[PDB]
Amino acid sequence: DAELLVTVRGGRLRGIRLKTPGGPVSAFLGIPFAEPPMGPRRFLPPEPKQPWSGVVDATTFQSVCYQYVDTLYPGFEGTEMWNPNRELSEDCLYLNVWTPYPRPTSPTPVLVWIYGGGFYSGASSLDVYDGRFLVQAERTVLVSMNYRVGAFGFLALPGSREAPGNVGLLDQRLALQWVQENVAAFGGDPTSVTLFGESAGAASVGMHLLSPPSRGLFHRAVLQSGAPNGPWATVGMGEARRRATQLAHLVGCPNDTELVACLRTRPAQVLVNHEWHVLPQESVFRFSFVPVVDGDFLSDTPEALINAGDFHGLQVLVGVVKDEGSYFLVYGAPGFSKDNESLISRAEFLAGVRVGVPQVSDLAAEAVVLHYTDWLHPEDPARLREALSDVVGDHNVVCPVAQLAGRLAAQGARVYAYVFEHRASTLSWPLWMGVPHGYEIEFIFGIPLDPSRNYTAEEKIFAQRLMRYWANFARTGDPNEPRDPKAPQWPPYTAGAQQYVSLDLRPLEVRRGLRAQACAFWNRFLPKLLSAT
Amino acid sequence: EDAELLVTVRGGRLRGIRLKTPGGPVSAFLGIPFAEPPMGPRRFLPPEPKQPWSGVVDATTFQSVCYQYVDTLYPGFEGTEMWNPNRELSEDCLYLNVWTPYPRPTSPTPVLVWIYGGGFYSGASSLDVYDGRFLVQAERTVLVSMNYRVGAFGFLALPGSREAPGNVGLLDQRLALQWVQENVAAFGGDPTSVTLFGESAGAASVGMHLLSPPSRGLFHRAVLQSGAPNGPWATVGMGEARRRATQLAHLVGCPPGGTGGNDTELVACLRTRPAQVLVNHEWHVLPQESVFRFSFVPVVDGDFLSDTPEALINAGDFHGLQVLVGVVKDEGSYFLVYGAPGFSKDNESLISRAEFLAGVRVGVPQVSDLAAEAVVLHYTDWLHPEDPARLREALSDVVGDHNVVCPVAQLAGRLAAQGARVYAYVFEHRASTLSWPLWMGVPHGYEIEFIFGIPLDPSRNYTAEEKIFAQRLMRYWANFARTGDPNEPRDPKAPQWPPYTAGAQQYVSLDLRPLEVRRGLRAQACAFWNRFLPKLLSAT
Ligand SMILES: O=C(/C=C/C=C/c1ccc2c(c1)OCO2)NCCCCCC[PH](c1ccccc1)(c1ccccc1)c1ccccc1
Ligand SMILES: *[C@@H]1O[C@H](CO[C@@H]2O[C@@H](C)[C@@H](O)[C@@H](O)[C@@H]2O)[C@@H](O[C@@H]2O[C@H](CO)[C@@H](O)[C@H](O)[C@H]2NC(C)=O)[C@H](O)[C@H]1NC(C)=O
Ligand SMILES: *[C@@H]1O[C@H](CO[C@@H]2O[C@@H](C)[C@@H](O)[C@@H](O)[C@@H]2O)[C@@H](O[C@@H]2O[C@H](CO)[C@@H](O)[C@H](O)[C@H]2NC(C)=O)[C@H](O)[C@H]1NC(C)=O
Ligand SMILES: *[C@@H]1O[C@H](CO)[C@@H](O)[C@H](O[C@@H]2O[C@H](CO)[C@@H](O)[C@H](O)[C@H]2NC(C)=O)[C@H]1NC(C)=O
Ligand SMILES: *[C@@H]1O[C@H](CO)[C@@H](O)[C@H](O)[C@H]1NC(C)=O
Ligand SMILES: [Br-]
Ligand SMILES: [Br-]
Ligand SMILES: [Cl-]
Ligand SMILES: [Cl-]
Ligand SMILES: [Cl-]
Ligand SMILES: [Cl-]
Ligand SMILES: [Cl-]
Ligand SMILES: [Cl-]
Ligand SMILES: [Cl-]
Ligand SMILES: [Cl-]
Ligand SMILES: [Cl-]
Ligand SMILES: [Cl-]
Ligand SMILES: [Cl-]
Ligand SMILES: [Cl-]
Ligand SMILES: [Cl-]
Ligand SMILES: [Cl-]
Ligand SMILES: [Cl-]
Ligand SMILES: [Cl-]
Ligand SMILES: [Cl-]
Ligand SMILES: [Cl-]
Ligand SMILES: [Cl-]
Ligand SMILES: [Cl-]
Ligand SMILES: [Cl-]
Ligand SMILES: [Cl-]
Ligand SMILES: [Cl-]
Repeated sequence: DAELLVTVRGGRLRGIRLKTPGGPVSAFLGIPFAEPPMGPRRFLPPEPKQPWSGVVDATTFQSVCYQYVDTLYPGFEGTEMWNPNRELSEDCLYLNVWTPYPRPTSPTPVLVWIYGGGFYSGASSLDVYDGRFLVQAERTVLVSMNYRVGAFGFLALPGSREAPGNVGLLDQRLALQWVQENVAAFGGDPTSVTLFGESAGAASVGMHLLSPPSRGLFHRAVLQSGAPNGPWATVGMGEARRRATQLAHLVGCPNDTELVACLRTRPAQVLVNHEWHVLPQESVFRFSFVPVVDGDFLSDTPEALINAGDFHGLQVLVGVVKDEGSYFLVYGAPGFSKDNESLISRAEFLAGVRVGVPQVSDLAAEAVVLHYTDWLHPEDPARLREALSDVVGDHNVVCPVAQLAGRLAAQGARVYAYVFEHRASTLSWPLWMGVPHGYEIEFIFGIPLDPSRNYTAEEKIFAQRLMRYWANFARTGDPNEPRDPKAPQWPPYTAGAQQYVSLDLRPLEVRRGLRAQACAFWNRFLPKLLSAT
Repeated sequence: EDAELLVTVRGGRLRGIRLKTPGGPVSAFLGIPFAEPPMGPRRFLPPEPKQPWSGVVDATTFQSVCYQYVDTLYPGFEGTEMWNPNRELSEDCLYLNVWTPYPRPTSPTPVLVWIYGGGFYSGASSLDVYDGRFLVQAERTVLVSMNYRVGAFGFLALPGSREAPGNVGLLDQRLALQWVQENVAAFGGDPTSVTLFGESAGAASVGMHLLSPPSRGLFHRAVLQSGAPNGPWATVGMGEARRRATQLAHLVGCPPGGTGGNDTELVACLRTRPAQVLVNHEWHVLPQESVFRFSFVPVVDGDFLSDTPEALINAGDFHGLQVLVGVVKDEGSYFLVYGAPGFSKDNESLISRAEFLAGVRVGVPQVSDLAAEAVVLHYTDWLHPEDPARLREALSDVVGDHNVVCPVAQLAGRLAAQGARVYAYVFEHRASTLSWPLWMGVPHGYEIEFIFGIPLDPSRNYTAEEKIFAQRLMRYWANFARTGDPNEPRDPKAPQWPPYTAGAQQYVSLDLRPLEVRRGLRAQACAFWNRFLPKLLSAT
């Protein structure tokens, strides 16, 4: 029919009709938004895709940007769900739009999704990011895009013109510039676009909020289990150059301008293979090529930009899962596996602190064990397991997002905070991991509504409730419904009251304090300790 | 009216008094000279044994109180007047007292020795709440208490000097212990089973006695109530002791130095100044403005204390030792009204955060800025950082934990880990007669009333449940003195009081409710004070 042919500023498109229980929606998958960043364009800021003859086959997802794939638990759904589900390519700068089947007559608010995965992995084509349920249930249009990861997106020789850094973030900004120009052609309202992303995606949303040349491209922001001020999300210029030159040394690449020309000669698969070998210490929740504080894009460290900014006119929805740290322990913590119950020794715990909190002093590590061991049960392996799970999750996600939330609200933002604490009935991961990092996404996207997946019916109502909260936020800057006071109110997070809500099968329960007592240590005391020792 | 009231000790004849309790009478010998008066040239000098006397000594009334500051904070208030000296002040104060049961026991009976508290600057055995008669009547033990020099009179030191060597208040105590070694037999007491018990500075001194070998031959069991020798307030270094002493001499105008030595001339000038002028400038030698700090305390001099108590604790001779230790529930509250901004017994002391942050700087005086921030981290409720009610209770914890709770918790674990049999309690019943306000809970010093059986005095308006409580407590203590074990020799149903161990850390709760066995003596808080905080101070 004619609903599946739309033409944007660069050429004609041919979409696909997707089927949901609630009805059909129309999808345009794999839209080129940049000239392929190959050869001399590798490590370079993206260039806008020039117009094309003919019609683009936009019926299936395009390729995945080159990334390391996870072989810890081969064939296991818990890890394979996040692995690439299409061919790897450096020709990967494509985006996707979902829109309702009766194409909207009125301008509709748009959600744009930025996938996570520690700036080294991820793809928009993942099944857990399927847009159809969100646009069919709540009648918004949804855009997602691929951005370069690993060294291809975030290797930097700071100061150089040929490896400037943050081109994966510039990939994102370019796609946002694309929706301003082209989301109108699909029923989307350029004047109400909401960014939402999880993990490294959430941090990417944060950095767009701190980068003036992009803050004009969106109006609301959702940060799921991530913040740009996290200890893992940025590196200094000196460390970025230190990591880039050692990668070149590892692939036999003997100044800056010759260093980068050499790297463009290596096949992309050769760079990927040496990615994790450049890290300065053996560590958990650390990644080799992430955004760099260079003055371009990030005028200052994200913590500074957060501290002295004005956020009036901004609504932000942020939150964490209940067990942020558990997922990461099985990726390098001594004594941890998905297959046993991971009851660690005190010696394994004490060693786990040094790898969970890498590159801090001996005194700092003692401070961590002082705050996290139970001195009536210093040896109980279950308590040490839960303890190290907290250490990693708090230091890396909750305390970074709690710090961002307190300062945004205190400086003019309207902030709503959640803790997602429902364990999916479908969870392949063991039960000691609780609600792991990344396992709200399924519900936010309404995946329980897929008949092929056997989620319970109470779970399907949960996702419909959740995707309404999100849509509601995107439309209004408020998850609650305006003509519905009887429904339990989601109060704004504020620096003093620190109110958040709980997302599980029970109605909205309002709790106060986002692990306040622990994040006082990470956000307040610990920097003072490091600065004076 | 009998012959039980005429006893002869190694130095002469004594004349006692019959004392009255409801349950019966006891015979008491008060004001027994155990040392030659430390006057004139004897000021600041180690005590000398009382020379023997012709005739009979009148041992019928309490002797004098050692010269000390009197508390002028709340005149006429029972809460503060309770501890104030209730006899004439004099430097002639080295006298002791003995209580013994009527018909003095046929058998050798164990003896309890009491050492009073008051931060080494105050206190006397003459206080009403230290009246021995009730428990010596109730439990058939003999009880001894003694006066020791306090303030500069007991603990001024120029380390190395012959004329002010320090710890002479402790040497006063040691002299009294060897006195019972020679003479408690004359009263029915067994020199070979004597138990020391004391509160705060008393508790610290009994603790210090078991770390000084020449005192371990003088007792066999030890009770430490709300005090420990390793407390941050209980000892000073030689350098700080000389610094605090010389500054007192300058404050009362002692320049001269014509011949001899600088040290010996400095003290001779101090010997000439009246006692009350020294008392008046006592609190001015403190290095910073503080609560729970006292200027003249024992010094680590190499003699009495060969090393710091925390050192001496670690490598001690403690196997075969029974020790009973505990704290009240609100240790810090009493001390806040003596310098913490925003606090009064008459106010509800709802403090601001700005006042709290200033209060940690005075409760925890001797430390760096980074250390002080660490204290605010663990004790602030970051969900209600401004709530004045929580800030009030919070600062109470900082002072209570830092000064008594964590020091006795540290001493109890290390005694247990080296072979001692340690029993631990938490006293958490609030006397109905409480003079102090309600926010102070059970303050520092208000278990003493019950331990001594003051609820049984008809003059006082204690409740009926309180008098049975005191009888139970007086039994716990007596049992320990007799056996090294407070609970019943083989009670079938009364809940057993387990020994405190370094791993299980079991203690009991002392209130009208039966023995509650709890685990962990503020374990999570004292990890900061006993373990993390010293590393931080040594590393900044
Ligand atoms: O803690 C981490 C990071 C983990 C998370 C990834 C993730 C997953 C799903 C997500 C997501 C993020 O956000 C949204 O959803 N740690 C690194 C582990 C990542 C995978 C393999 C790397 P590691 C290695 C190298 C250097 C330092 C530390 C770790 C490895 C180590 C121990 C056990 C298993 C794997 C490796 C690299 C190259 C060859 C062999 C092994
Ligand atoms: C929990 O399991 C981990 C890993 O156990 C096994 O790893 C494979 C070798 C295989 O046997 C799987 O069935 C298990 O998952 C234990 O930690 C490992 O211990 C082995 C020694 O047996 C050592 O060689 C590895 O390096 C260890 N791995 C790590 C990451 O430390 C751990 O001890 C188990 N917990 C227990 C037993 O309480
Ligand atoms: C709580 O009380 C203290 C002092 O207790 C007394 O309370 C009053 C009835 C008044 O008569 C005071 O003079 C008493 O000492 C208060 O602390 C002092 O407050 C005054 C008033 O401005 C001030 O000048 C002093 O510096 C304060 N003392 C300090 C800071 O050490 C305190 O303010 C009272 N809190 C209240 C009433 O909320
Ligand atoms: C880096 O290394 C050498 C000199 O240190 C030099 O090759 C690079 O720039 C060169 O500039 C020359 C000017 O025309 C010319 O030889 C060529 O453009 C280029 N060389 C190349 C690409 O191999 C140096 N680059 C810097 C200093 O930025
Ligand atoms: C549940 O769904 C899985 C795939 O997600 C499928 O393999 C399985 O057969 C389903 N359950 C049943 C009982 O059929
Ligand atoms: Br244990
Ligand atoms: Br012994
Ligand atoms: Cl054409
Ligand atoms: Cl499996
Ligand atoms: Cl419409
Ligand atoms: Cl740009
Ligand atoms: Cl930062
Ligand atoms: Cl600031
Ligand atoms: Cl170090
Ligand atoms: Cl247990
Ligand atoms: Cl507002
Ligand atoms: Cl399981
Ligand atoms: Cl709550
Ligand atoms: Cl005489
Ligand atoms: Cl005679
Ligand atoms: Cl008898
Ligand atoms: Cl005292
Ligand atoms: Cl000296
Ligand atoms: Cl000094
Ligand atoms: Cl307590
Ligand atoms: Cl508050
Ligand atoms: Cl409240
Ligand atoms: Cl509470
Ligand atoms: Cl009152
Ligand atoms: Cl505690």
